[PDB]
Amino acid sequence: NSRYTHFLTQHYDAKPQGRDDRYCESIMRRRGLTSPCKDINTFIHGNKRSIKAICENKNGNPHRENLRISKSSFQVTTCKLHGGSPWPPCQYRATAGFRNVVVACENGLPVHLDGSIFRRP
Repeated sequence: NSRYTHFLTQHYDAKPQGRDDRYCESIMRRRGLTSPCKDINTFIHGNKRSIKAICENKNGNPHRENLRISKSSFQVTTCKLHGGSPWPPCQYRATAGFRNVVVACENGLPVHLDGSIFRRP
């Protein structure tokens, strides 16, 4: 459904190239997260099959109040907004990582990504 589809749009990029600052600034614009500029957004890479499986016990475990945490690790890239304005141009700093992720599932589909685990304040 629509929520799973939207999840894939702001949080999934199967095969990115260099996961650098330029990559971030480009995929953020591409996925329309630049008006206003999202403060931080993480993309998961890899195959969708593994992401959907986090909703089942095959690749996930219950987490906190109503989330699921993946068993396998995923390659990810977090784009963090740099600068004092929430309006384009949006400059982003990229951080490539590799760990498990936390999502919320709806009818067996990931519909939300808990991005808190990617922001080290």
